[PDB]
Amino acid sequence: NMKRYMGRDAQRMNILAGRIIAETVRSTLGPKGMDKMLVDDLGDVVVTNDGVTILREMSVEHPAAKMLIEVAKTQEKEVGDGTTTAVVVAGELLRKAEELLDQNVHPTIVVKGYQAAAQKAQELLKTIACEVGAQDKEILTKIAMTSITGKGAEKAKEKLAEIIVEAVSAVVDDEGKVDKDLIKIEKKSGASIDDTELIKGVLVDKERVSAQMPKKVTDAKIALLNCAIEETASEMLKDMVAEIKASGANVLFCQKGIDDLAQHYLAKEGIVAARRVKKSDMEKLAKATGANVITNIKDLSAQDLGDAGLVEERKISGDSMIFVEECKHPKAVTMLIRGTTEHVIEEVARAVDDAVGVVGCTIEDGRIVSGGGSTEVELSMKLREYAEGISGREQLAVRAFADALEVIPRTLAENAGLDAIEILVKVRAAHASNGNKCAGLNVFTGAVEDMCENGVVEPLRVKTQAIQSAAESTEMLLRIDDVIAAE
Amino acid sequence: NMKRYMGRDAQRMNILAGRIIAETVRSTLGPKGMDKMLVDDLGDVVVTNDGVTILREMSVEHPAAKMLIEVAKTQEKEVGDGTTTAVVVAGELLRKAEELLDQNVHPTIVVKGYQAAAQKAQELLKTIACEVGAQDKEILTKIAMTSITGKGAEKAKEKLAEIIVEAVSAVVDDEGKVDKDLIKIEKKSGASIDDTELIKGVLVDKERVSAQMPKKVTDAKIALLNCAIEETASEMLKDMVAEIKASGANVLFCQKGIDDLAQHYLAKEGIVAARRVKKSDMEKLAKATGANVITNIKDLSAQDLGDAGLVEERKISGDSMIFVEECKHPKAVTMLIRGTTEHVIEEVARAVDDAVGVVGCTIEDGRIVSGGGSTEVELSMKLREYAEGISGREQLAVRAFADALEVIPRTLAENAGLDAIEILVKVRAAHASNGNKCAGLNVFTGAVEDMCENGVVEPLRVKTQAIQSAAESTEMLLRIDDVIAAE
Amino acid sequence: NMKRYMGRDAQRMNILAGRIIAETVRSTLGPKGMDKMLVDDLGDVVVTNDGVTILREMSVEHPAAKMLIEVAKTQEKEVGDGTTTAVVVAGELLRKAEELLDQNVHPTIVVKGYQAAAQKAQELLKTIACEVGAQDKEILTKIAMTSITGKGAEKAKEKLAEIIVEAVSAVVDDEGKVDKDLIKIEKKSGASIDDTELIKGVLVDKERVSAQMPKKVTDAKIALLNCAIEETASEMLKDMVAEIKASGANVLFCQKGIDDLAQHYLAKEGIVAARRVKKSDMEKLAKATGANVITNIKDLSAQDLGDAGLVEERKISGDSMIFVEECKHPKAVTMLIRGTTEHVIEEVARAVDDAVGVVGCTIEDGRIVSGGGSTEVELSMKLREYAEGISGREQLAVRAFADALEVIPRTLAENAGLDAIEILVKVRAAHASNGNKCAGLNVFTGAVEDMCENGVVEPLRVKTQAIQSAAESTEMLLRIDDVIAAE
Ligand SMILES: Nc1ncnc2c1ncn2[C@@H]1O[C@H](COP(=O)(O)OP(=O)(O)O)[C@@H](O)[C@H]1O
Ligand SMILES: Nc1ncnc2c1ncn2[C@@H]1O[C@H](COP(=O)(O)OP(=O)(O)O)[C@@H](O)[C@H]1O
Ligand SMILES: Nc1ncnc2c1ncn2[C@@H]1O[C@H](COP(=O)(O)OP(=O)(O)O)[C@@H](O)[C@H]1O
Ligand SMILES: [Mg+2]
Ligand SMILES: [Mg+2]
Ligand SMILES: [Mg+2]
Repeated sequence: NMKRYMGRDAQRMNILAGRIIAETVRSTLGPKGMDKMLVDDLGDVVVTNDGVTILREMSVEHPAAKMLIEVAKTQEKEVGDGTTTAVVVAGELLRKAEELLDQNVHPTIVVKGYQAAAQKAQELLKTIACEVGAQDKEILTKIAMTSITGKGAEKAKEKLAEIIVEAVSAVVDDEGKVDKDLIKIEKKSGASIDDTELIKGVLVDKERVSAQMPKKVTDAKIALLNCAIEETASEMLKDMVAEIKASGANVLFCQKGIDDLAQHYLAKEGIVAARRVKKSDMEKLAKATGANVITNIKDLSAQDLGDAGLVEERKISGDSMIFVEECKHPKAVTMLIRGTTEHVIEEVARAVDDAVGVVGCTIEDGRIVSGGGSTEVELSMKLREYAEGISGREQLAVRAFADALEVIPRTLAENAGLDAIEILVKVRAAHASNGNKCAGLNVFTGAVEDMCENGVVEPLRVKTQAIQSAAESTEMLLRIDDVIAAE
Repeated sequence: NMKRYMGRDAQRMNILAGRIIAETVRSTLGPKGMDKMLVDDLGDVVVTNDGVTILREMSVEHPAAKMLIEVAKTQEKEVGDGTTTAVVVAGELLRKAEELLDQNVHPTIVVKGYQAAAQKAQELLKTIACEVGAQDKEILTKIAMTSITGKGAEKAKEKLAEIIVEAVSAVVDDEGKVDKDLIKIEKKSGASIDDTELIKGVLVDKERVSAQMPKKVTDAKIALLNCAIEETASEMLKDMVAEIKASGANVLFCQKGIDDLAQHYLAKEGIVAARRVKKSDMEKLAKATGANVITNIKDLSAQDLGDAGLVEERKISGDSMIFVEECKHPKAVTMLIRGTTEHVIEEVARAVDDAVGVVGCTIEDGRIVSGGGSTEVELSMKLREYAEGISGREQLAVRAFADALEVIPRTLAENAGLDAIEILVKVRAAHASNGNKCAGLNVFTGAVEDMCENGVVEPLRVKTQAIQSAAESTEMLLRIDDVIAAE
Repeated sequence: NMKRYMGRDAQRMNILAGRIIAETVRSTLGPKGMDKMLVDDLGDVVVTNDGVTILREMSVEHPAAKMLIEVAKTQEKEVGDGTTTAVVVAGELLRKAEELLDQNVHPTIVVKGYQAAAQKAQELLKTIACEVGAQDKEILTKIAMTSITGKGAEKAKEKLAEIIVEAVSAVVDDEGKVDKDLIKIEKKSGASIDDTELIKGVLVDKERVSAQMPKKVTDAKIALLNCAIEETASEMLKDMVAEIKASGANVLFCQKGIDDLAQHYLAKEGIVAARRVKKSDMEKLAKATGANVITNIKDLSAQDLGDAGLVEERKISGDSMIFVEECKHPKAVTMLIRGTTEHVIEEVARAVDDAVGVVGCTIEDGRIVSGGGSTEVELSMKLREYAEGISGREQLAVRAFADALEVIPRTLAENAGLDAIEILVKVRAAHASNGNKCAGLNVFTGAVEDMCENGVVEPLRVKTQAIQSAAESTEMLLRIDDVIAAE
């Protein structure tokens, strides 16, 4: 009863189990990286280059691996991009870790020295991260463009980065954070990808409750009701219906029900209304228009109304919805994504989510670094010298940790097709205490260039979060020498 | 019907079953000790170095072993640390016990002399335990730091011991005990471990009930309602809502429901409120702010309000919670634990629980001893001489009890990789009636040092509780000669 | 249809099935006797030296044996100690009985002569039982100490016997019996066995119903309510709450519910209260404090209040309970048992139950005899001479009944390790019409001593009850010649 793995078996089991989910996403890394198509047991397909979703949505069973998935799962949570790289490095730390274990270094010494180097690399980044203005709306767009590439250069549509930057800039809650949930993302087919647009307002999946109501209003004034406009059979409802026309509202969104008598009295007045709107769609409307959620229909002031420069019922991609667009001061915004087929749309969307993360991350943080595997080769040589000022075995650990980070430049080369080993040498010479700190491999060029100038940039949060969660988890894995599997 | 084990078979069965769950945690002992990863039948993993949880959360079936798990289960209950050592010694008393049984010593003679020595070692410790001031806030931190190490030297973050000491010192109930439950422990991801912090107040997993309410208040005055703020459809609620503004409260935590009419009247007043807060979260708030749990909304005095220097709704690690931080005189406190992944966080937490135990134990007790296996080698040689002043066989027992305790120094060496046998001799010479009583093996040094000075200290409760529950249970096991297993 | 045993087969079946559950507890007899660990089908373990529980809690199926368990089950019921010896003798009467049956003595002659000797030994004991004072508090403690030994000499803690004697002396219902149920036995972990103490009052597994109430009161006055203190929403409860403050009661134990309005009015007054207390805990409190169970809250007189010199809420072993200790004139008492692990506690408890029995038995009876197998060797030689004054076969029976009783001295020797046969001769010479009647084997000494002087004493009820239930049941077994087993 029933399965147990001892010592060098249990370590090899885990270190291997780790390297394997790592090697499973190695191939998506970079712009010249490939996508995984991922059916389940229901013929349900899902195609993506996004690291974490790949990991999440596959049946991974082995307990060691279950925990590298932890790393990716919290990278996405605390950044948005760089989920693959956090997992990939975590694998490469386990790889280098067994080169020392098979040299009879004690696990606790390895994990000591890994910690030591994770510590260093954290303040070593702090210092090699350029500062940026929270509204440097030009740099914000080089960041959002560097994010979309890597999901393929061909998604890197210029006028799409711009849309995103603008749309994250809108929902900034002074001060001074970005609520990644204030940007609503909607997907509807069309003949598009290029037709994706910013809607400064809200998209509601309802329709005017009475066909007799207006199907367009401009410069409308919006009344949001958390109440339920009842009726009966004796017009107890000309009250409720004329108290709303009393505030000046030509549009009304109700979360509860609107009885059939108070549907005719609204149509009769010229007021458009929708019943049973999602509670989530009610807060979306509360914020984007500048409105107020009223529970008491009597207490409906004339300043609890929002303002949108258009409220219209359209048929878009077959379905008919209520657009509340062209708002004045949006604290909620909608990204309307569009593409010919459904999974084409769904992956453009995962790309936008990664953008909106790294953009939110720059605004929030203020510091950024240079992509292309740049600040890994930097961060790795610096770590390599810090490594000499270390007496004892734990030194080997620290060099291994330093060599580990070179896995990002390395695999970025691989997928592009280039000769990983050479390119790594060129990029390692160009960091020799002089410049560049920004010297990295351009997988299109083919040769090493200046990434800060080619516009290849990434929030600092991407490499810090990634390097520490990769450290912390592999550290714990290495401490393990016995496993106890049942069933 | 069905299975029975006789005499030397039943004893060998139990003594063996015992030594086996003992040998199952031998490997976690000390800083250079390893962790067990522990899946169940649901792919559910849990990694830990904490003795008892390891034992608890594995399907141990054999009845003998079920009872060494008793020892660990009460060690954790009455101390917090030293669960592995209580079990480990318990095993080693069973090991030495059969060396006498296989020499035809009567079980009742063994158990007589084991009792005799357990008796002695109890007053032998009393005398070799240094005194300490309940607020010797320096020593308290050497104690909380000796605890976290042993779960790996790498968790031994200096500024984490300090946080814990401070936080256990706060919740001291004059006089004069520590309620290990007054320190709330919360876990939320972040890019951290280092980001774990002390919050002098409470963390509430709720959110302002009306979006229109303030989302920050400073120097707030807090009204806790054990009542239910009802409504209907005729503002019977401007009463309830203005009776609360009557006491001066700009924040309100309600355990029951807050009707939708009395949610609008609060938002209108500037008062923040949360409905249906855990009853446990209500007592946490009662104590930490200095508030009062009121059942009658009418009897809401203006001194039943607590005081916190900030009440804010934040999004931390995705989820949005209500922080009631920076309080004045906390009789409740929150340890916010943080780490990149989840099991990384979860084990830093088990480490903090052990700290909080041994810290609470020093404050409570006032006496401490020297770790590193120090007071075991002391306690063992002293016991060995007490052993000569014993006529009869029961002497053999007492020596075996004395030799038993050397298992802690021994296995601490093992895991470190050092030569157990030698190290035991060095440490045994350094106790020869002269000094040191504090002379123990430093597993980093490699050589025997003065543990009291290296800051390796442990509440007295760790070695007294452990040595006696190890004595009491193995005493009972040895009395057993027949077993009757069914099914 | 289906199984039947005839004549010499059915007798051999039963006489054998009897001797087998007898031989199953032979090993627990005496201080140098061993314990049985006893799992069931649920991994549920239970370790004990207590005869009856061993028998009870094992799946004994055979019908003959089902009935020796009868003997043990009523020994415990009518005495408390000497459950093993009643069963043991019962077995040894069956053993001797078949030596006569295999000599063609008619069953009815055997059972005639066994009855004859059981009759004799009953009045033969009457005369050789020393008298004692119901309050000879010194002898009472030699009795309660002789009881605990035999469950191992190592439980024989001196200051434990004393506690028990005192605690049985308290609950004496003049005149003049001991209600073994007036002494409440509670078990809570601690680092103890030595920490077990007498609490002159009651332990209640509840907690102050309102956190705002006092958590200590001294010299308190206690009001026990068999009523239900209701409420509603209009303070119909300041009535009920101030009628209680009218009698002068600062503590209140309610069996039914205390509504949430009448919980705030009590907290406000300074009165501590607990709702939904066990009905059994209500009678415990009725008697120990000197209180009165009131159903009508109006009829709450100022003399229906008890008196305890402390009522406090403590956390003891994790759980928090309401101690009502240090009472004045207890007619209920609590034995707080403590020990490191749970089964360690549970068997100390079974030891206390046996003590409380034999102590209650001396007080009640007033007569006692000398243990160590002493009055068995006496009782056996006397029976042996009575045996010569018997004409007919029925004489053989009577000698066999006399030889039977020597099984107690014999097995006490066995387990100690001594040579049963010799020791039996020594002890049989020392009874040769001169002294001693008190001459028995000390299993520590190794040689035969004067048991009355060594403080080895046992209520008379132990040897009378035991010798007659052993006689009555084996008498009935022997009368059986056909069995009819189904299924
Ligand atoms: N133009 C570019 N040339 C070379 N590398 C790039 C370029 N743009 C982005 N990258 C790199 O591609 C990587 C992104 O891989 P990706 O497929 O997005 O997975 P993840 O974002 O989780 O690492 C980042 O390391 C970034 O450094
Ligand atoms: N710096 C140190 N050097 C040597 N031993 C240590 C040091 N710090 C703690 N210890 C020892 O490590 C042991 C702790 O083992 P641990 O893994 O914490 O299990 P437990 O705490 O249940 O015994 C204690 O005996 C303590 O004496
Ligand atoms: N100090 C002693 N020396 C020898 N025999 C003893 C001593 N104390 C008690 N006994 C005997 O031990 C027996 C008790 O056995 P025990 O394990 O208590 O089962 P039970 O009490 O049901 O007979 C009693 O016959 C008593 O005569
Ligand atoms: Mg990307
Ligand atoms: Mg520990
Ligand atoms: Mg007994």
